[PDB]
Amino acid sequence: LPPAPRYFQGENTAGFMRPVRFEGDITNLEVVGEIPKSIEGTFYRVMPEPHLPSFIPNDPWFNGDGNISGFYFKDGHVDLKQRYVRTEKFVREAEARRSLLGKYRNRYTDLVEFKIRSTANTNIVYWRGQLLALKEDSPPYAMDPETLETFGVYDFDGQLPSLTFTAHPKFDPVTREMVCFGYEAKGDGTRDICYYSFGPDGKIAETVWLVSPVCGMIHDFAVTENFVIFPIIPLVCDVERMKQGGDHWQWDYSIPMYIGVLPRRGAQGSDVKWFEAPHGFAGHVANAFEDDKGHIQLQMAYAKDNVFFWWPDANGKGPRPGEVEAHFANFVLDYQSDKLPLAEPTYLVDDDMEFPRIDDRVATRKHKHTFFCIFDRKPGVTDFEFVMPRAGGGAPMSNGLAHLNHETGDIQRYLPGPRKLTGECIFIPRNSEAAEGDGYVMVLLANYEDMCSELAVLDTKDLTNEVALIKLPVRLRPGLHGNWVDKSDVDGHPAPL
Amino acid sequence: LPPAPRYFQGENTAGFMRPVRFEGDITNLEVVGEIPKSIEGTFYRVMPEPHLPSFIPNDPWFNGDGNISGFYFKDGHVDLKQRYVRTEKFVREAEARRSLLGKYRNRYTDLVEFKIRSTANTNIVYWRGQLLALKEDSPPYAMDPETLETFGVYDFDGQLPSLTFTAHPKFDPVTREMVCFGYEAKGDGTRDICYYSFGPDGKIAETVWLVSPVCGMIHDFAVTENFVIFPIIPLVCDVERMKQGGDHWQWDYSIPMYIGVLPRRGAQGSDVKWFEAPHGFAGHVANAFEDDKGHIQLQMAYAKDNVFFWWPDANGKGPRPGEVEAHFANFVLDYQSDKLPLAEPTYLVDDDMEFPRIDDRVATRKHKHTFFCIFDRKPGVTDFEFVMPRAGGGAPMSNGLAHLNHETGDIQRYLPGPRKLTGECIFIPRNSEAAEGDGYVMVLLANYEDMCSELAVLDTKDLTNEVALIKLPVRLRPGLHGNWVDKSDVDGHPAPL
Ligand SMILES: Oc1ccc(/C=C/c2cc(O)cc(O)c2)cc1
Ligand SMILES: Oc1ccc(/C=C/c2cc(O)cc(O)c2)cc1
Ligand SMILES: Oc1ccc(/C=C/c2cc(O)cc(O)c2)cc1
Ligand SMILES: Oc1ccc(/C=C/c2cc(O)cc(O)c2)cc1
Ligand SMILES: Oc1ccc(/C=C/c2cc(O)cc(O)c2)cc1
Ligand SMILES: Oc1ccc(/C=C/c2cc(O)cc(O)c2)cc1
Ligand SMILES: Oc1ccc(/C=C/c2cc(O)cc(O)c2)cc1
Ligand SMILES: [Co+2]
Ligand SMILES: [Co+2]
Repeated sequence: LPPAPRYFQGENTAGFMRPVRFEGDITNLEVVGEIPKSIEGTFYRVMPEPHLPSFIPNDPWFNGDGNISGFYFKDGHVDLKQRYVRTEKFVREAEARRSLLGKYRNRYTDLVEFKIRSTANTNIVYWRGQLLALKEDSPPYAMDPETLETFGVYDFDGQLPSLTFTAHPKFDPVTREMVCFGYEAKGDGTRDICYYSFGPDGKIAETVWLVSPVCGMIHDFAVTENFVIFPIIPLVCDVERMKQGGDHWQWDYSIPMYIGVLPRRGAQGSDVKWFEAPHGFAGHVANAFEDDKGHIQLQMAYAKDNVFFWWPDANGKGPRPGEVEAHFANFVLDYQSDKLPLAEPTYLVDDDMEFPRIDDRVATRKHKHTFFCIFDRKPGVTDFEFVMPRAGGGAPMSNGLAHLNHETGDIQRYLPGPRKLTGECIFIPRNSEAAEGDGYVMVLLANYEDMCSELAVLDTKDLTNEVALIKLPVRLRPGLHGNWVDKSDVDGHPAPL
Repeated sequence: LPPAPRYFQGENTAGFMRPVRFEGDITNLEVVGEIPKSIEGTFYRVMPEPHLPSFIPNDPWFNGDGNISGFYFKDGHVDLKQRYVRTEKFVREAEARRSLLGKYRNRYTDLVEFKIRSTANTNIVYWRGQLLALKEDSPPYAMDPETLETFGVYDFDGQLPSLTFTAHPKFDPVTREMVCFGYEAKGDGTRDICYYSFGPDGKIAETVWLVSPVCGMIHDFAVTENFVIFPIIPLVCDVERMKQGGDHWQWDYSIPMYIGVLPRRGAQGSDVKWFEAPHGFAGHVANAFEDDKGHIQLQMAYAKDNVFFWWPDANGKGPRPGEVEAHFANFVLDYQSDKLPLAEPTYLVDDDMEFPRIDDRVATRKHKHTFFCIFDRKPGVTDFEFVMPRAGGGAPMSNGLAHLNHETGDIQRYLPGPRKLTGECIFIPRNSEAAEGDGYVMVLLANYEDMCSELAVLDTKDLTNEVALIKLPVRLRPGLHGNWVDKSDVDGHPAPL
């Protein structure tokens, strides 16, 4: 077999990116300041964290085993519990004591035949009493919210219609539906998208099969009262290339950024309209809603070139690390229109941004607050000379959070400091009467001075100030998505505004 | 109540001394070099590691909750499992989410009444299929060697005759007895010593009650074929001082270093002879044996002043940090003699040393190899300017290991490097045919550059070279004692030479 290295090597596992690979508990975390005593619930986040050194050199960050962190808050105290998802990959590699799964989303490079290739490393959501650990090439893995035990692959009591389940399902705060999809839904390189939903009782509601114009990556989507919307990143899959050992994804400079719009209820697959936005990268969706004319306002991070530069075009062409910025865009779509080409979007702020969150009590409806990561190159915001040699590679950098009030246009910015970077934030309503966007924001920090992680708690009344800074004595490697599950919410999700 | 601090403060919890407080697993540790594939067994070590910040300022290192590390070796792979002993203190403080136990060995400063005040933080030994987590003011806590679950306080099937069980029992490799004692055996300030032993079947064998001339600290002891030997450190306890909030221990410059000798089998308490060595600190025993004349050769670390300088005499007199050296001493004792004063010992090497280990297959008999920690002040051995500001305080420093061959007088020295310090080592016989002192040495390193811990594996054929260096991504705080449990030893202890 290709040799099994016995320590980590390469930039993707160097410095702050070096895997720790711990599972267990650290209770009664150290706190500077004071955690508001009324906060009660759990912040769950997932990170890619290779459990064994890869036989693939420079294996991308996206291919690392999912490790789940839970931060359990009560009466101003906080405990950490941490555990790897027991994927098929995790278990078989643990039994063998060596890596067996090969290249990202390329089964032809695996050393054994896997049934499920999930790393379950991209999002961790709450649904009907379980956590669901998500990875867009796979069904979810179900887990226990209290112990982080893995129950196994989850197929929704045999109802799951698709091979694949998106990392970005949406929770309708009014209907309590979980609205879902999968792309490549019939296997590697397929153009099949399966759109499907579940009612709060767990029964499947929608199931619609549609066809994408290209086999492109649909990482995120959007949901409004009457529509679902599929923005396609111009990374394209050819299974014949994969059979020869090639990459699953390859950029295509010749295509638009497709944005499909389908009626949310009762549609057939031929009802989808593939609108054509100017060529660019479809980043995360903040939220979408229908305005008073019935037009879709789609607000999302949007870049003009390939953010995932390690998967360049057919001729190896694309940008370098740190070159491509993404911006907070508003696209207007009208399902009634037969005009496919769309105008350049308008931009809500100027910051290089990503990982937008809203108050999910207005998800799918008009929102007026967004919280997001920023990367500010302004001199002195990040001490790059100190940070970069300690940082490793392979993951995006964020050196602050911003809060946009969409009514007033005011922006507040949280800067953790010159030798700290942030992950994706979560928003927590102050209480069940709180107005939209009023409450607390939490965000994990990488402290490059200590080479430790910290968890910051902010009040939305003044985002610039830490009310509490929770000081971890270990590193939590840069991660992907996370969510708050409030103790006062019976189904784990907040009540509609 | 005295307020409960929410983060650690003070020199004893700063830098490398900052508690981590993690429990759980890190499997398949990163390895540089190659761990000999024939090594099979587990290295257990215990560290004091406060689970909650103390309400006592500058609480000594010796008062921290015991956390057990196991390093499980097979076929050149190694896994870490780590878990706190569930002492009464640990559990009640965990329930309250605050510290409740007060000063070291002073129950009058506790916030609640404890039955058992053990931190179980000093040694971790194997006996009859369990681990015993030891602390000299208490009975042992029994634990599972595989899972590190705590079973509870252990009383040897109701046979334990003493309130206290030493951290340094000796395992007779010929009789397979565990030879034990406790001082302050009837409670705080008592001069009662209970000497007791267990056969390999678990049945109590010896039980002798004796009386110490002062209530002095007896941290370690020695066992020969026909004698047991009790060296008393000139720290003395007065319970009236404790009732006023004072220290359990206070140095007494006016007394000798007492060395009691008792016949090993069949004695009464009045058979003890209290010999009087020149005033000094009784450090760890390497081993003791009877020579051809029937005289006891007692080989032990010995200093001329108070190593535990934070507990000075009644007038605050005592040395400063880093001042006192201990040396490898040989005391000759003759139980037949009626002369109580003893001569100055001879010294086996020049090094400032401690934490001596032998090949325990000759424990209680003549040994000719000792492995020990050294602290070399020679310029450049340790880069103090880099290390000291990162080190914190409260624990002893060792910047090498030494191996003394007692027949030839040859010494080899292992120096991990200018920015690394060591803990106490373990010795592992090469196999069951190996000659005395032939095999492997393991030692945990603090790497002040990375602020990580490492586990070094050395071959006794060349102590200067690391065969393997196991690279932990977390800190294990400086600890106390540890032991090897070989997989080929059914009862956990090696076969006699
Ligand atoms: O398997 C995976 C597939 C896709 C992803 C996407 C990640 C991602 C990361 C960003 O910084 C911006 C973004 O818009 C998306 C993660 C894992
Ligand atoms: O503490 C400090 C940390 C970083 C800096 C950076 C300065 C700088 C100056 C430029 O003209 C361009 C730039 O991209 C950066 C200054 C002070
Ligand atoms: O969503 C993402 C956005 C940006 C990146 C950057 C990756 C990267 C990889 C390297 O080898 C070096 C580097 O400096 C950066 C990764 C994911
Ligand atoms: O039948 C019994 C008679 C007496 C005892 C005493 C137990 C005891 C335990 C301690 O930790 C401290 C102590 O001072 C006393 C137990 C049983
Ligand atoms: O509760 C406790 C009581 C005593 C001890 C002794 C520790 C010790 C440490 C040294 O550096 C040298 C030594 O000879 C002994 C530890 C814990
Ligand atoms: O908080 C602290 C900050 C700095 C230090 C430095 C200690 C030190 C000790 C030495 O023997 C030599 C040296 O060059 C430095 C200690 C504590
Ligand atoms: O066995 C031992 C030998 C030495 C020591 C040193 C402790 C110490 C405590 C401090 O607060 C500051 C310091 O610089 C050193 C502790 C135990
Ligand atoms: Co995402
Ligand atoms: Co000891």
